Amino acid sequence: GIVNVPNPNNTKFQELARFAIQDYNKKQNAHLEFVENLNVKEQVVAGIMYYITLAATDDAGKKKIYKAKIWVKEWEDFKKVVEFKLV
Repeated sequence: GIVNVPNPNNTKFQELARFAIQDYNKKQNAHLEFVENLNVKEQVVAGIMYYITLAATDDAGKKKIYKAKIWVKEWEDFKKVVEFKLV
C-alpha cells in the first residue's frame, strides 16, 4: 500500500530527493538540479519505500517532473535509489 505523506517538501524529503539526483548525476554523467518535491508517497517494505514526484532543471535550466523511488532503512542509515525517471 502506498499512502500520501502530508508534508512532502520538508527538510528530510528534499534531502532524500537531492541524494537521488546526486546518485543520478554521478551514474549518468548528467547535470539535473533539484528545485522542489511535488508529492511523496510511501509503502512499508523492509523499511520504507518512497515515491517522490519532483521538479528538476536540466541544464539549460529547463524544468522537468521526475519520480524517484528510494528505499530507506533509517536505523541502518541505508539509502538506495531503486528507480528514477520522467513521469
